[PDB]
Amino acid sequence: NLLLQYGSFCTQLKRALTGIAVEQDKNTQEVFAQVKQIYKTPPIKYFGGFNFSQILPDPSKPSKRSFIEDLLFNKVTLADAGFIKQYGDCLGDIAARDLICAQKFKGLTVLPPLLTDEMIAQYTSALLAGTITSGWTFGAGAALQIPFAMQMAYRFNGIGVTQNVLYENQKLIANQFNSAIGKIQDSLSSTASALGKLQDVVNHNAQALNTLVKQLSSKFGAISSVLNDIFSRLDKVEAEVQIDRLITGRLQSLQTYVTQQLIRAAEIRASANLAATKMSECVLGQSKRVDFCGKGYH
Amino acid sequence: GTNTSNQVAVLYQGVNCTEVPVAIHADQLTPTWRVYSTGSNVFQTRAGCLIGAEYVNNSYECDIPIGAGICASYQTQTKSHSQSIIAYTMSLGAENSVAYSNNSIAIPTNFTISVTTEILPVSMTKTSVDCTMYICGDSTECSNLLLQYGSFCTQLKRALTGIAVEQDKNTQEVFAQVKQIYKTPPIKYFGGFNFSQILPDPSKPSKRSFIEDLLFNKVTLADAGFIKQYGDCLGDIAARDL
Amino acid sequence: MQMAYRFNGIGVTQNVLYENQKLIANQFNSAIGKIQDSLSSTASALGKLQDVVNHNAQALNTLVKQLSSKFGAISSVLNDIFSRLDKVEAEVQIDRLITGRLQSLQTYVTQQLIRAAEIRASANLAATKMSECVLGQSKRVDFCGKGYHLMSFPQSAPHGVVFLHVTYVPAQEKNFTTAPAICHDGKAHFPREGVFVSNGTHWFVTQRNFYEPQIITTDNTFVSGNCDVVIGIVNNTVYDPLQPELDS
Amino acid sequence: GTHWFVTQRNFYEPQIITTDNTFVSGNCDVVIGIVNNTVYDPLQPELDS
Ligand SMILES: *[C@@H]1O[C@H](CO)[C@@H](O[C@@H]2O[C@H](CO)[C@@H](O[C@@H]3O[C@H](CO[C@H]4O[C@H](CO)[C@@H](O)[C@H](O)[C@@H]4O)[C@@H](O)[C@H](O[C@H]4O[C@H](CO)[C@@H](O)[C@H](O)[C@@H]4O)[C@@H]3O)[C@H](O)[C@H]2NC(C)=O)[C@H](O)[C@H]1NC(C)=O
Ligand SMILES: *[C@@H]1O[C@H](CO)[C@@H](O[C@@H]2O[C@H](CO)[C@@H](O[C@@H]3O[C@H](CO)[C@@H](O)[C@H](O[C@H]4O[C@H](CO)[C@@H](O)[C@H](O)[C@@H]4O)[C@@H]3O)[C@H](O)[C@H]2NC(C)=O)[C@H](O)[C@H]1NC(C)=O
Ligand SMILES: *[C@@H]1O[C@H](CO)[C@@H](O[C@@H]2O[C@H](CO)[C@@H](O[C@@H]3O[C@H](CO)[C@@H](O)[C@H](O)[C@@H]3O)[C@H](O)[C@H]2NC(C)=O)[C@H](O)[C@H]1NC(C)=O
Ligand SMILES: *[C@@H]1O[C@H](CO)[C@@H](O[C@@H]2O[C@H](CO)[C@@H](O)[C@H](O)[C@H]2NC(C)=O)[C@H](O)[C@H]1NC(C)=O
Ligand SMILES: *[C@@H]1O[C@H](CO)[C@@H](O)[C@H](O)[C@H]1NC(C)=O
Ligand SMILES: *[C@@H]1O[C@H](CO)[C@@H](O)[C@H](O)[C@H]1NC(C)=O
Ligand SMILES: *[C@@H]1O[C@H](CO)[C@@H](O)[C@H](O)[C@H]1NC(C)=O
Ligand SMILES: *[C@@H]1O[C@H](CO)[C@@H](O)[C@H](O)[C@H]1NC(C)=O
Ligand SMILES: *[C@@H]1O[C@H](CO)[C@@H](O)[C@H](O)[C@H]1NC(C)=O
Ligand SMILES: *[C@@H]1O[C@H](CO)[C@@H](O)[C@H](O)[C@H]1NC(C)=O
Ligand SMILES: *[C@@H]1O[C@H](CO)[C@@H](O)[C@H](O)[C@H]1NC(C)=O
Ligand SMILES: *[C@@H]1O[C@H](CO)[C@@H](O)[C@H](O)[C@H]1NC(C)=O
Repeated sequence: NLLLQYGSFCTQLKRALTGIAVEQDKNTQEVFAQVKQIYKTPPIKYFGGFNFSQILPDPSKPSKRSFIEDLLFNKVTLADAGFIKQYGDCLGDIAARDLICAQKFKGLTVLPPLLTDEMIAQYTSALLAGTITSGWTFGAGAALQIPFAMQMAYRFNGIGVTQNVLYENQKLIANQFNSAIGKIQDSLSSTASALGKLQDVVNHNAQALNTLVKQLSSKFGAISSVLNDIFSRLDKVEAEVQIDRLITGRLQSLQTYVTQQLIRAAEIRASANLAATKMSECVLGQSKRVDFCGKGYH
Repeated sequence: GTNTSNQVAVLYQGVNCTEVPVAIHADQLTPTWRVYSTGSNVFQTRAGCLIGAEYVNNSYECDIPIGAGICASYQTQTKSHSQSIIAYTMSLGAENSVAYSNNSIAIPTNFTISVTTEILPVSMTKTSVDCTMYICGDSTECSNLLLQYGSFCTQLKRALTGIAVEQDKNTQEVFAQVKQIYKTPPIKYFGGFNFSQILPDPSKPSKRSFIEDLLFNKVTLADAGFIKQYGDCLGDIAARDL
Repeated sequence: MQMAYRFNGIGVTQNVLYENQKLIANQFNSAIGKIQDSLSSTASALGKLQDVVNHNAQALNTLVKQLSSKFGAISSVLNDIFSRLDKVEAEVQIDRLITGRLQSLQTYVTQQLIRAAEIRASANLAATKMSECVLGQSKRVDFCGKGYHLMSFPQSAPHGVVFLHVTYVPAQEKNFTTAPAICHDGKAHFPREGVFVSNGTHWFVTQRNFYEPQIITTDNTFVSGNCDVVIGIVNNTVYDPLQPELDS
Repeated sequence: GTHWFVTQRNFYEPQIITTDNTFVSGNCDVVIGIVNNTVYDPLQPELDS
């Protein structure tokens, strides 16, 4: 009843966070959902001597992710952070704080994403199958099948090297590609700090919520941070002026959290637009821009 | 939409569907609330319990995004006729398989010309705030107290002025890329191509094209009162404009 | 001639335009008519600009409603605090109102700054699309429409710009048997600006984006050595155009 | 150091300098740093056969 005198602050904070939550799904739809049809790889995996077994999906896993995608998911130590269940377990006999149930008890929930990781893996599988079996032709319209050796001849003719270099050195190029994929596997199985960019995205969103939870113990100049103690120990003449400080401080902390989330959402949206550009121009085609996709001639 | 129907599904986030009448204290609630926890048409999504939507094994495009791959839609042809809210797992797209072979290629024998539309915002509305009139509103003692609070109003007006200059800079950067105003020859024949729908029309008072007229009619831009509004605001009218 | 240049930009020979000019003009006019029908029938496609209106009308209305809040004071009407209370108590009650209204106005300014940054990013993208696709022909994939880009036309719009991207999309596919090279007289022959294709028995060389079969000669093929190194090489005859001149 | 060839830029592959891979533009006076070498003609021994 005291909070109703303030009014439309809570509604616009809810609208801002709802806009951010819709924008995350929009970013994930923009980056991955670029292909119209879910292509699948042929059952025979002889692509001109090139070995794609470590990036193509693995049917042995329950979730159809590749080997390198499994390493990438294992290196990021993402916590629970909601996204599944997280109620009833808090009512259950864990008998611990758990750092997530306290936010759920305090009105701070975490919504799950619209696209699950199986569906993102199916998008990446479709993009990989289209790139392998059709080159850039599936980005401009219907997919046109082409052998991978002549696709590599197209890729060499793009960068200014005649295609006779490829057909005289095809086995050596295939061996170098397989060695580079093996070096990627050796790089991802030892250094867990390579994926620090995504770990910062996890850590900032955990840390801001922990700060917002821990800010409720502050008094903001009042006699107590406990809400019921001011009501019980004082009458209505000065309890309202003591709890107005608490309401002002908590509302200002909520506004600070929403402002920082808006700035971080703008930064994440810029990075997602860059990722969508790199998917459109380098996966679905060949890029002539210098240092846009890897050092050297792309 | 309430223009269509009043039927509503309810999502309890994170809650087990058996714990739904425990999570909300539905004994104390009205019987109109009790039909949205009764156990009749209840599904458990990864986000929690969804009550009032019928799960369908088909897959469609996402109409109303619930979450975790689950979407919902108001379907007309559900059951015998009986329009109702259905829930499903959203469909990624049509399934395809490229016929790869080591000596087979596919070459097009024809083409088509596609003209598509891309829409981009450029500038927004330039606003200005009188801080003394907003805070006090014709109160002299309030202004005398507000003078003690420092230079907040000056930096707020500075920020709004910077935004208002930036909008004009955005419009100048986007549209004024050419130094000379070229015009077409009076004979509008270009290789058999037709540009009569994008070239300017001198019949209109504002020399815009047909498609530009459609784009200006489609967006319901408010007049925003930057053209001589106060003569209207003086006159007492029954419909107070915003 | 301009559209022939735009076809040579995307890797199609220019005569493909000159033998099919009327069909391309008819397809362009039909697509322009379909754009007019799509804009006259559906209004939600302009929604990206409509929110630009709405966010500048929803916020200000919100800024009106914050004058109804008391912020812990006895009244939201400012003159009643002066006319009902003594001066010290009036200043105590009006400090809360001044602080609350100042905080609400600062919140509005911060939201306007963030929205202005987003609009500036969109305007920079629109200026890039005006520079690269209207004033030239872009080779970037999916930057200006799906397919191989030919032209773009700008149109103004309320608080924004609308690009009509004219692009080329291949339509009617056909299977062919192919080979990387043809080893004739012990010499491997590679195509210059085409691919080797076959229809059962005869081998031709085509451009990649359009089916135009041609007789494989020495003008459109080059020799890089013996056929042992190449994998998938086949045997055929490469015609010499200078050979009938050797008979005379 | 002995003979002159023409290659592609991004990979070493020497070829005999003929009229098929070179083009003619003007005289020898204006270009700075020009050298002397014999440009082979393939059609001349074929016509004399
Ligand atoms: C590459 O692709 C382009 C387009 O993608 C093709 O160009 C079209 O080709 C078709 C068929 O060759 C043409 O269609 C023909 O159009 C004639 C005139 O159509 C006008 O008039 C009729 C009424 O009479 C209208 O309904 C119509 O909308 C047009 O306004 C028709 O008279 C033809 O009909 C005859 O054939 C059909 C079967 O196709 C029979 O059913 C009929 O009874 C009749 O005998 C026919 O429909 C079309 O005009 C071409 N242009 C365009 C812009 O679409 C290229 O042919 C293609 N190239 C290759 C090599 O495949
Ligand atoms: C390039 O495209 C333009 C636009 O399609 C085309 O110009 C002509 O545009 C007008 C409208 O801008 C089209 O409409 C007709 O205009 C004539 C003018 O004499 C009228 O007589 C027509 O009226 C008939 O149809 C009405 C439909 O409601 C009836 O109510 C009426 O009684 C008449 O029956 C009609 O309004 C006109 O069709 C086009 N012209 C053509 C040939 O399509 C221009 O010609 C195109 N240029 C090229 C090179 O393709
Ligand atoms: C070019 O050649 C390829 C391979 O020869 C053709 O692809 C194959 O086309 C056939 C006939 O359409 C497909 O068979 C059908 O498949 C569908 C979907 O599974 C099935 O429902 C039908 O009952 C029928 O069996 C076949 O799947 C397809 N792919 C393969 C790998 O064989 C292609 O159509 C040819 N294209 C042209 C333009 O000639
Ligand atoms: C492609 O690479 C994978 C490994 O990246 C190869 O799989 C290995 O095959 C050897 C065969 O002697 C086994 O000993 C390994 O245990 C396999 N490793 C894994 C991870 O499965 C595969 O053989 C390669 N394919 C080709 C065609 O060379
Ligand atoms: C609650 O839901 C989870 C799935 O989200 C399920 O694993 C669990 O068994 C459910 N608990 C009960 C008591 O039904
Ligand atoms: C969907 O499929 C499952 C398993 O086949 C079945 O139990 C369920 O009744 C089906 N639901 C509908 C609406 O068909
Ligand atoms: C090409 O594919 C066919 C079909 O599987 C196979 O028999 C043949 O051995 C392949 N060619 C090479 C060089 O592997
Ligand atoms: C070009 O030729 C067409 C007829 O082919 C004629 O109508 C037109 O007036 C000529 N001039 C121009 C500038 O289009
Ligand atoms: C302001 O005065 C000008 C001068 O005649 C007039 O044209 C205009 O309509 C007036 N505006 C209003 C709102 O009365
Ligand atoms: C292949 O196409 C050429 C070009 O017209 C034709 O002369 C030849 O007969 C065709 N071969 C077969 C087997 O159809
Ligand atoms: C092509 O000709 C050579 C030389 O006669 C022969 O050795 C070879 O088997 C032939 N066939 C091929 C390369 O398919
Ligand atoms: C090339 O030959 C001409 C004519 O014999 C001579 O004048 C010139 O000096 C020569 N240049 C070089 C670099 O040998």
